Amino acid sequence: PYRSILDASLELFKFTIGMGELAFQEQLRFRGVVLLLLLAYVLLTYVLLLNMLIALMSETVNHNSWSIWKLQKAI
Amino acid sequence: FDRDRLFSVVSRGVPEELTGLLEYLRWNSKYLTDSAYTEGSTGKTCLMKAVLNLQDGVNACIMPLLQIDKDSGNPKLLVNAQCTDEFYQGHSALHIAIEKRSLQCVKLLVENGADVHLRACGRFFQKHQGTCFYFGELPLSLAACTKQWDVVTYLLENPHQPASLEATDSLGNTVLHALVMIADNSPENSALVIHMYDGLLQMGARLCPTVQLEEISNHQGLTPLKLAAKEGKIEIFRHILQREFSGPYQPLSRKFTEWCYGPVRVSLYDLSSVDSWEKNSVLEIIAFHCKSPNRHRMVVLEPLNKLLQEKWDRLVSRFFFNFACYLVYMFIFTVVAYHQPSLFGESMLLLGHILILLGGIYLLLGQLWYFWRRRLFIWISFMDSYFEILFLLQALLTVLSQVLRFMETEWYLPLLVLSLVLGWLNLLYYTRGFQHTGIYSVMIQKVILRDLLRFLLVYLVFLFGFAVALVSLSREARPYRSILDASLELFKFTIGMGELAFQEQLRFRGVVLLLLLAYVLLTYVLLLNMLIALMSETVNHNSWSIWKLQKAISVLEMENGYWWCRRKKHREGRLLKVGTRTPDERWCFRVEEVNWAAWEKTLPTLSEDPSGP
Amino acid sequence: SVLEMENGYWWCRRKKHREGRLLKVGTRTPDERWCFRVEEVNWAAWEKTLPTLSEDPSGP
Amino acid sequence: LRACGRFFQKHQGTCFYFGELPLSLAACTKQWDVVTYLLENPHQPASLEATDSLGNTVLHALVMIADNSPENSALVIHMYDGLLQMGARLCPTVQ
Ligand SMILES: CCCCCCCCCC(=O)OC[C@H](COP(=O)([O-])OCCN)OC(=O)CCCCCCCCC
Repeated sequence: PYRSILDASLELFKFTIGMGELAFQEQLRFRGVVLLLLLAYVLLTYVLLLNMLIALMSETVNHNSWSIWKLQKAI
Repeated sequence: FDRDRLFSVVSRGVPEELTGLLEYLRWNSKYLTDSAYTEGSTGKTCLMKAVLNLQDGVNACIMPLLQIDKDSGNPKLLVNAQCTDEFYQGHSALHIAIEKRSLQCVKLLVENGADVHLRACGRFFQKHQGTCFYFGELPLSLAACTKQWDVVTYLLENPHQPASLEATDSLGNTVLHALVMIADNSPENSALVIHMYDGLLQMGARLCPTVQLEEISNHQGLTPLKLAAKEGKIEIFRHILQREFSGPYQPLSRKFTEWCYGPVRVSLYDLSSVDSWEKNSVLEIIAFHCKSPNRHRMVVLEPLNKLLQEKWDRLVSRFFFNFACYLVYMFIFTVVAYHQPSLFGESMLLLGHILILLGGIYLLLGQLWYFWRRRLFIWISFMDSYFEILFLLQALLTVLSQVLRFMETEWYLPLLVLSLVLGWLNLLYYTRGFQHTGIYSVMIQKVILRDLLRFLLVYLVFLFGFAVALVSLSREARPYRSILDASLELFKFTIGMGELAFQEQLRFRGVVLLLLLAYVLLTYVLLLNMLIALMSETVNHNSWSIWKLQKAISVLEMENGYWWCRRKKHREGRLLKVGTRTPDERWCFRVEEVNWAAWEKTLPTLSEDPSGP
Repeated sequence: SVLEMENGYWWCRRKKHREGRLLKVGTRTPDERWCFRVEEVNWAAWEKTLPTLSEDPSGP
Repeated sequence: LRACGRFFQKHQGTCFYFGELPLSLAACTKQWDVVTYLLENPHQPASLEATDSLGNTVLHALVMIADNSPENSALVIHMYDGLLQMGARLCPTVQ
């Protein structure tokens, strides 16, 4: 399962790309705690992605960019 | 000559039919204040009934009735009578005269020795839920809460019964406390309260100059500025903190102006019972003792914004020092948890465990001291005192796991892992030390949280129902064997690993496929509804002031130091003389402004020459 | 939702209660009407021009 | 008379830079009578061009303190025009 920090970080990062493995591993002495901890990570990760989406929508809807492009043209 | 005859004559205002009252009252050896003449069980007398209805603001039956009462030889004066019942107690005839907007009637009753200081401490006059109108239960305060200037002017300058502008009620409130206590954020009420607060202050300047009306406290120990801060009344809060008067009414001002040079002006705001040197300052009351949604609104107003900015600029070095200490403690706690044995290196691991125990005990003691000092702050505001709760929780877990390490049991490692996880989630507190991450941290618990809880409730209901459905339907043979396994398989659709296959092993397989498709559709409905509702809540947007409130709470805790050492507390501002009231020296805060439109040199200045900070 | 609940269940019909109080509003000989008590606070209406049914405040 | 003190130099903190000249001080105060009297008095006439320690003239000083606010911008624009039209008929040799 998880043997190193790099491997566990790679397995945990795959939840954002849609390949997060979530299984009830019947090989560890503490398995329900690992399952609950994975669920908590999934919840907090969805909090982070949702917060980023909401904050960036809020920044955009309260909108300039045409003149910034013209400044890039002048440079 | 029964009571109903009196209460019918005085309801008409005719004075001629009062004949026969003096003779019968002298013959029967009775009194006009007796319970026989009282209107029912409520306690109402004849004069209050005569006052209650008026013909063009005047009654021709009041003065003859008072003459009859004077001629009757009453041991107790009828104009000072009170109702004395459960709901409507202490309500005198002068209050009703003030109510009906008849200055002439108020004059008519006060000419004959009406007691001005009569407290009306009934249930209707006390502030409570239901039906009430609290106004300070005094005729002076009643006129102050009615928006009447003639009546209060006559009451404060009459030769018969002068009204003391300071007068405590049963709750301890004065006229200023009562005028602060009933206030809205609405433009109609706020202008009323502000203008007549100013009027009463300027009246008390020349009526009772020996006493300080602002520096008085009620039974709760709050000045009207502190009462406005605690009750959340912000419209009078700004005006009290920012009031400037030019002329003879100079000492009752708080926004003095030191000097002007063209467009730049240096002005001194007042910090009297405002800065954190006082035990019950306005900043502490706003941050900790106020239960109102307008808390963050009361922080970003001058001079509190610049004062708290100065305090943060002075304490940011200790803020980042605490951040560095917590980061080092979590690095040591992570290294030890990474190198746990199977359940020189051993001595180093024992030293690491000792350091973990010491840090956990330190954090637990600090959090317990904070909870002892701020026990009401949790009930007042959960969304401002939750990290501390988390800073408590893992801390005791940090202790508890070590206890389970001492007993050499199985569950010491899961508790250590949860301590590590909760400690790394507790690192987001110090993100309030920067402005961008500080604004970011507001959204993570305020708006998204309620939507996430309701979404989790609906999703858990749907997930449990569908899990039981696929468990019960898949038992018959021609996958899902338990509720936990089926819930785990069904939850994977939200993370992109939902297995959707036509299982050719069950007797009912098309029903299972259709049921899975229905679950997918309803799950997408739930996620889409959450997204739409949270976008709708966000687009109709505050958060900058909420971050500033978190800054003010952060600095006020840091000025108290740690639990083991109490730091010295420094006064903000300078002690400068603002006038000859014999000198009037005040502690003040220097605020610099630039105004390119104010080009009139009319107002005087304290200092004739510019000077630096 | 509430209007369906005032009809009770299909097996038992619940008693239905009148809302408000029966009070006299004028001599039209009396004009007694069933009415609902509504409390309001207005800090701008300071003119005592309109007459009132009751001269003294009372509770609900 | 140049007033080259720390208060009159442009820096962070407390200051009011205006070109450290009485002509430029009247130009940064929104006063037309005082500048009109200073530029056309027979005793001590005021040269509209006059370098300060930073090299700024009255026009440079009037540009240097300016906001994007409507109150300051109208002031600066109108009296920039006024000083230019005054220098047209007062010192027409120089630009
Ligand atoms: C041997 C006895 C020594 C006692 C004194 C130790 C020095 C004081 C440590 C300290 O500054 O604690 C503050 C820090 C942050 O807590 P908080 O007030 O921000 O709480 C905010 C909650 N909202 O809290 C921590 O970081 C706890 C860490 C404990 C170990 C410190 C190691 C220092 C390494 C240099």
